[PDB]
Amino acid sequence: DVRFDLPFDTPVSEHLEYARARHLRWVWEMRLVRSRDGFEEYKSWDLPQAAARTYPHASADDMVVLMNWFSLAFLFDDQFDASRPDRADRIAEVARELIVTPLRPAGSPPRVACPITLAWAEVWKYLSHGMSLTWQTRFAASWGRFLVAHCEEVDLAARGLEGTLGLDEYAEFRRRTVGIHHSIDAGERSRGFEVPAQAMGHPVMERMRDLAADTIGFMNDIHSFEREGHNLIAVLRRERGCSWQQATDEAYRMTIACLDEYLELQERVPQMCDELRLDEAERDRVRMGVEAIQHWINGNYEWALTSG
Amino acid sequence: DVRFDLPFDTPVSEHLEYARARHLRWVWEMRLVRSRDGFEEYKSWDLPQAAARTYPHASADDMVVLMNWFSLAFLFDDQFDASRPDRADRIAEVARELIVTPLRPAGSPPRVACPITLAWAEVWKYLSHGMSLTWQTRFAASWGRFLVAHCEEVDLAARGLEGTLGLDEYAEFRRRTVGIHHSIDAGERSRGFEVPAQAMGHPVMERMRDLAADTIGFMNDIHSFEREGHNLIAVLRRERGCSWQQATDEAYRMTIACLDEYLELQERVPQMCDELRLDEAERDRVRMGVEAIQHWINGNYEWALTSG
Ligand SMILES: [Cl-]
Ligand SMILES: [Cl-]
Ligand SMILES: [Cl-]
Ligand SMILES: [Cl-]
Ligand SMILES: [Cl-]
Ligand SMILES: [Cl-]
Ligand SMILES: [Cl-]
Ligand SMILES: [Cl-]
Repeated sequence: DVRFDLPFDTPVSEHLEYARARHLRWVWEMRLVRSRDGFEEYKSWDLPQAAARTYPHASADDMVVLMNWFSLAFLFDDQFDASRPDRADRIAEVARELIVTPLRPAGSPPRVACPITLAWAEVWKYLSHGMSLTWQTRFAASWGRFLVAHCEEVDLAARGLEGTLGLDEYAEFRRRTVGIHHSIDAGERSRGFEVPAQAMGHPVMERMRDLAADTIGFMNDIHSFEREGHNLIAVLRRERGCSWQQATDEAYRMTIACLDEYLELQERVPQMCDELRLDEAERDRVRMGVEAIQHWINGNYEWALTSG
Repeated sequence: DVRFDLPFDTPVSEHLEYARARHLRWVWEMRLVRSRDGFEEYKSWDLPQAAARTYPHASADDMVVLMNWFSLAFLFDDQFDASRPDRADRIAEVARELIVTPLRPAGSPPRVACPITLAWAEVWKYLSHGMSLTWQTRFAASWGRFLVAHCEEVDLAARGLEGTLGLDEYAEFRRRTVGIHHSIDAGERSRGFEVPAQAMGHPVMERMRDLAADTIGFMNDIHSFEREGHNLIAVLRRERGCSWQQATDEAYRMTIACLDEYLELQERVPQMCDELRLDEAERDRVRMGVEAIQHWINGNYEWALTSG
């Protein structure tokens, strides 16, 4: 069992039990689960815990909105009859409704009405509340890129094409499908700040987000693999024709290499702020931005340890 | 006939005839027009001229890409059999493919393949070329908001609901449907600069884009009206129960009031740059940003004068 020793110490929200309880009633009220068995399957994933570790500064009511959101993505596949002929077309259709919801005024009804799209129209109204147009645009494209990539994964599987990606293509693709850019963006909503726009578009920060997404997608592949061809481990083994264990070792080395480059860019943040000429309150907002990334890398890891 | 005397003097591209000729062959090569009559109808709109007045600094090859893009939006309705039962559903479907194209790597094939989506997948690869992730995100959300709003207009008509918007809702809606935010964004691609991100998200610039969009949507309604219920003039008349001429006068007064507020914010740009602490090359990029807005307001007007 691959363990990582990460150099972060990261808070956990005090609102876990308060918000879990509301969140669990909400999944029923919004008809995202339909049977007792489906519900208990959903509960076993312990998504509330992930939300509490990744958004640790949220107010209690916002922790509820965050858990609700968290559930949308993970329940998304499970909204559709798995044996129907055109499953992959219905998924694309629903995903695209989720993509346009942040591109229309908050409170507008979705065109494709199903439990997930109605749930998301609700959540987006809260998640966007109080946030600038700059943040909403950034979120909207991050979320959109994620969902497009999710549709590509779904089509890859429906077409009989899992196992065809080589290492470099797989790594590029996994950066997209892991959905961490929009996850980081929401840190600003959860804690009530916005990162200065000239810092968000600086090469250091853009690269940091990409490495955070690599690191997390690769840890998640290592973790899913250890409990079972579209998986970093499998891909490495096909690519190198090595043992299952040499492929594990190499996945581990790739992950630590992403992490270490992430840590090097972290130490460069003060120089970035100097080159941008940021004042002290801007610097402070940057620092909080970097912490949202740490919450994701560390919190995701610590949640994965306790199963799901 | 309402005339406006605008306080802008605005260049026109020298590449009009060079690019028109390539652009006209392209609309056939991409199968956007299908008959000689459809083509001559397309030619009468003189979209090349609009592109030459709105993107006057484009290189010659980029002027071609801009005209090609211009054509996509205007040909879009005309790609679909107008009498089929579910026209409005097919439009939404195609619009959403156009929305996700900028949310996936350049050169990827569209999932819904038809002449317009293939054409756009091509155009986006050139339009995004050399542009930062910040610009592509901004463009992508602007274009997306436009297309969503276009689908809302299409559904409004298919449902028998034209003529139901009151004045305030109509004004809000027309800001969305006129599609000027993404039009302004492309000025940076055409001329080869990017506006500093902290200026783009400043309240002055965000408001300037909104007023430019009002001004242009209202001029375009005045101009379409004078050559014929979803029209500023008609809406004002329903709202005020006034004469067709008093409704025209009032549309004219609303437009001049948007314009004058636009002109007041224009004079505030140097103070904005001071409050942001921009250096001189950043100031210069801002100034070019403002010129892209002027090119749109002035160029659209001067193009409208010569019919279509
Ligand atoms: Cl947080
Ligand atoms: Cl998520
Ligand atoms: Cl392979
Ligand atoms: Cl802030
Ligand atoms: Cl230009
Ligand atoms: Cl356009
Ligand atoms: Cl009315
Ligand atoms: Cl520039």
